[PDB]
Amino acid sequence: MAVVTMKQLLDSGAHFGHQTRRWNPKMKRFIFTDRNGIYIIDLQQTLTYIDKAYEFVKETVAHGGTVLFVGTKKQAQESIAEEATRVGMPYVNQRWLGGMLTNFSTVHKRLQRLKELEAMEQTGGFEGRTKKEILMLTREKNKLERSLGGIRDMQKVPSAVWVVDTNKEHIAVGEARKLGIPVIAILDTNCDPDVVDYPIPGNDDAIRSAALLTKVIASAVAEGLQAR
RNA sequence: GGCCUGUGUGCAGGUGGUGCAUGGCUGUCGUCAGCUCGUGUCGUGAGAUGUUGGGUUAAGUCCCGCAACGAGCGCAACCCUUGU
Repeated sequence: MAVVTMKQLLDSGAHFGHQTRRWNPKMKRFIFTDRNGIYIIDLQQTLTYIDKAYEFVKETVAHGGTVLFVGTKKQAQESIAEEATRVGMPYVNQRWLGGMLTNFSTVHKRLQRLKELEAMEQTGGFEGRTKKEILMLTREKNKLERSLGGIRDMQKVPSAVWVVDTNKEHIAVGEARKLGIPVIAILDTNCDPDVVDYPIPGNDDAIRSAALLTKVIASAVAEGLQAR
């Protein structure tokens, strides 16, 4: 099953990898040809793995599951956040707090405090406290809001995790593999293929490629959720 | 029965000993800013992380970074006096 054409991936800059000094040697089965110090990824393998990943995510969300959108690099932050908000899944955009999946019982209390803070703001009580403590509450609210945005709606813990640039986000993929959750990720030439259960070859550093692939998986989630 | 006088019987009474058996109270490092815990992670383990780095402060005071996220006893505040 395919959604985006080989030519769309070609002019989207999806086959451009990193240099020949940083490649993970396990990606010799993805890398297709070397041209001018850039490793070029195999598009046929890309679409075979895209078929596999699409089937997996569709099955998961059609059974009633959640897909975590994880992105920290500036190229993927805005795109991932926008598409996750538009479809209705939890997302991570700014920074991954260590121990959010494997330690949810603790970080969920921070979400409870976010509920409490927003609820006490909605009551409108401002001048009933110290005018310094109110400011401290406001920056505390800003911190929690900028830290936890999709996990705010997430609650009942994820079913699969979709991550961009595994190499940057090693903490998330490690926690997911520790919990036994399958990992869906985009892989550049410097990302280990063995630590991703459902890999999609791709370029992580380009905003065009990031947006295209992550919106592909968002569309998959949308169709599967509609299939519920 | 209240009451003491007696003879005894228990017994009282010990500023007698051990602060190297103790409780309680107090000095001291020092009113110095530090000391820890929960869950998570790393290590076979003792343990480490957090509490490290940059900046700032009277201060582990606070901000920004970070496999950590929080919390407690401390700092500050609430109390009295003095200045309008």
